[PDB]
Amino acid sequence: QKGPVPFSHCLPTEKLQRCEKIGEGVFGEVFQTIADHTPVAIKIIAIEGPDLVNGSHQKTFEEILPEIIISKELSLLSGEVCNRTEGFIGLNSVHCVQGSYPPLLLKAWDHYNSTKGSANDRPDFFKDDQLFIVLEFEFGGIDLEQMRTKLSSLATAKSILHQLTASLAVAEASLRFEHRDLHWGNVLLKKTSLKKLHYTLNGKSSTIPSCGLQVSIIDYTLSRLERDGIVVFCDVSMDEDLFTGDGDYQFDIYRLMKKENNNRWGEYHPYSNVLWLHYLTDKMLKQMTFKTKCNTPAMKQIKRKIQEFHRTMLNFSSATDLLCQHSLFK
Ligand SMILES: COCCOc1ccc2cc1OCC(=O)N(C)CCCN(C)Cc1c[nH]c3ncnc(c13)N2
Repeated sequence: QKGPVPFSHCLPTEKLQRCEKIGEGVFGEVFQTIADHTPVAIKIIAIEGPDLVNGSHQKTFEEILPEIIISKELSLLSGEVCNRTEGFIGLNSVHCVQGSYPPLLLKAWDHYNSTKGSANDRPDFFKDDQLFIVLEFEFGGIDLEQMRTKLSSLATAKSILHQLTASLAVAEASLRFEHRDLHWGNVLLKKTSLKKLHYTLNGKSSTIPSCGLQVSIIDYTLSRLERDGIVVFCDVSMDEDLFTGDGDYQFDIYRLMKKENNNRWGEYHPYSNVLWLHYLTDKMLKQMTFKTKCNTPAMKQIKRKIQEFHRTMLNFSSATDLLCQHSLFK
């Protein structure tokens, strides 16, 4: 395009100085910083190099592009008309950067390592020819897993499920979207002053009581969508390890997706979104713990309705089917 830029292009000194690490994986470090008084999240991925990072080869640009494309398409839903949702993490910009890792980022990396501990290599070995993709996203808050003991009540749980269901439905309708890896580390929660959140599905607008939280979906490692019959997806048909996990219902969902799609990952099977929503519902009922339990009639009723959702939702064919037809959302 206009060639790689230096890190200073995306992260000028003041923005670098305000970086705090907030997350990691094999193929991405994520930092929070502040620009124009506003928090943002910065995801940085080393690309195109020959050598190992975090135990695996670096993605090429062509290998990571699908996930950037998916990010952008889902972000763009916030500005659409017939199918509109703000429930995917908003993408502000994408740059290809060249250079050694900024010493100021290493300081932030070290602080996270000392306090939370890292599975990753200390990123101090990259040379001045190293390419990276730097993605700036809106700040989404903290993941659901990390909020295990932090939510107010099962009313909050209902809002979260409703938000996720609406977002996935809008994406099914617009993009024939499947998330395919929507475990509780990929659902982000942040405070909102809005009492109700707004979405539009096939031209019909409606609202969701927020309970003070806004949900953002993240991580498109395994996601699938299409436009004009061009399908963007991660082909895991030859992956062995993804389907052999144990110890958590999460790992059954990979197997159940493979059963549903006959190991054909290019196809559209929006049932996979139902499977993830059931897994999240299961987490809400079994692993989340709330500050206020259902100590009244109205609250014991919400508990009952979420229990019924758990028992019935797998008989729906899509997030769209669930949103439009399930008694929980009436
Ligand atoms: C090619 O990229 C496609 C988009 O993928 C992502 C966008 C935004 C993300 C995470 C994304 O993928 C997963 C990933 O990179 N991790 C390091 C694991 C999760 C780290 N989170 C939870 C850190 C986090 C906390 N508050 C946030 N506010 C916004 N975005 C965040 C985070 N992460």
